[PDB]
Amino acid sequence: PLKVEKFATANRGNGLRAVTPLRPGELLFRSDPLAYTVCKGSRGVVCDRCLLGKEKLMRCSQCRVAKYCSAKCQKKAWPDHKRECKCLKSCKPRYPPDSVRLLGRVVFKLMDGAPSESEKLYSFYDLESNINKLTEDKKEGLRQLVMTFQHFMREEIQDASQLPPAFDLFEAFAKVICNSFTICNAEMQEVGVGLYPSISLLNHSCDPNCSIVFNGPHLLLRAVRDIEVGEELTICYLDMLMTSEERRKQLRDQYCFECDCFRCQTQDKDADMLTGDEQVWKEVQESLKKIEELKAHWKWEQVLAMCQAIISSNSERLPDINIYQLKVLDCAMDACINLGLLEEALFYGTRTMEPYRIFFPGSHPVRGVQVMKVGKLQLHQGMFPQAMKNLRLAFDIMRVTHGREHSLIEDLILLLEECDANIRA
Ligand SMILES: C[S@@+](CC[C@H](N)C(=O)[O-])C[C@H]1O[C@@H](n2cnc3c(N)ncnc32)[C@H](O)[C@@H]1O
Ligand SMILES: O=C1Cc2cc(C(=O)NC3CCNCC3)ccc2N1
Ligand SMILES: O=C1Cc2cc(C(=O)NC3CCNCC3)ccc2N1
Ligand SMILES: [Zn+2]
Ligand SMILES: [Zn+2]
Ligand SMILES: [Zn+2]
Repeated sequence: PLKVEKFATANRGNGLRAVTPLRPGELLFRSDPLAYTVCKGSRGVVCDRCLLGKEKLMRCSQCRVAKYCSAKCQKKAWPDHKRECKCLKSCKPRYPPDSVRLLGRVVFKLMDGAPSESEKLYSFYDLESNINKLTEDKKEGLRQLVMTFQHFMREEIQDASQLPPAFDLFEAFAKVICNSFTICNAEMQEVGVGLYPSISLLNHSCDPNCSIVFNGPHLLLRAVRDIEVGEELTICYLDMLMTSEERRKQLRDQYCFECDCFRCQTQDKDADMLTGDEQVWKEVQESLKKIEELKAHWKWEQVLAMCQAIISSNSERLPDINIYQLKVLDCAMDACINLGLLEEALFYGTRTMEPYRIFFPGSHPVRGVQVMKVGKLQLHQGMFPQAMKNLRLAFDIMRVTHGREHSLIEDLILLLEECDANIRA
């Protein structure tokens, strides 16, 4: 017997609930993806299988688009790449939308693949599509995806025979919109997209009681506070650095619902998020469109230059609690880490600590990882009392959000032991 179950909610479809009390940090479920792919910005920078960045990737010789860190990865990937390769070679110097490559892999994984453990609680067939809530604009976008898919797969899929029993491509793309997980690497960089149908049972809250974390493509679902018997299990679908208006847009546009959580009812934190001079934060918000695109493509030198122009502007500056300023600091910190500018990374990272304490309350994996980054930076600069405080705090968080089953916890424990050797009596 599991400690959770599927149930029919009153007004939000199916959900997952606790069938026994759960404690912070408890592992509730784990899953490989039904299907996944590298995301657009990371294609060619990270390995298509393990989603790690390496100096050197080796191209699939047959398509020259899918890239691997190693023979191990090419071989472990081949069953699930074998049918899409031809399709990728034809389209370049051009490339299908991530959703299309993802659905291609679902369609092959269904037909060709043994049944998937990712579907133990809920299957692809069961996923919500929200078809009766889609607007005309969204339906038009789905129709285009269907046409794109039919072109991409004409190579490997011409008729009903190669698509699953009673398969409707329009409905399948509708499912992909509201059930696609962004896969993040250990450093919380977005690197892939996948389907995890059992995890798609979880409804959303802006103040959730569970969290997911990724270790490569593998997903761990954990409780992040005490949960009572019968309580519905929730995760936050969204970035924490968002006002309630911003959250409302994304939840409507992507998920077709109106959030009734208490944070949305109270507009919790909205005004604190937008402190400082409007002329400046409006312009920073605009600049972040470019900065975030550059970051998604791992263009660190360009990210850093744009961020430095803001952080160290000759013109007016923002408080670090302003969410747009905060996002700029965090992009700059990650750019510096990746460029080996570790002193500079620490200045920006340390500035994010208190805002992150405020905006990622309780135990949130993104805060755990940020605090760990800052402690690591301090450790390697010989700032041992500071590092030890931060590494301990990171562990406080990550023992709950990541747990022993996540490899990053082993890395963190090594840092703690290293630092302790310098501060111990
Ligand atoms: C990933 S699925 C979650 C499981 C879903 N309820 C089902 O029956 O398959 C996402 C969809 O669940 C619904 N949903 C999730 N969180 C919600 C919430 N807090 N309030 C209302 N509907 C919600 C929406 O239909 C949304 O598009
Ligand atoms: O069924 C689904 C699909 C889905 C996707 C996400 C999701 O990918 N959220 C992202 C993660 C990276 N930062 C921005 C927000 C979170 C929860 C969820 N449940
Ligand atoms: O095996 C099982 C299945 C199961 C279901 C539930 C259950 O449905 N609990 C309710 C939900 C609403 N509030 C009060 C509690 C509670 C306990 C339990 N043990
Ligand atoms: Zn690899
Ligand atoms: Zn190939
Ligand atoms: Zn909400």
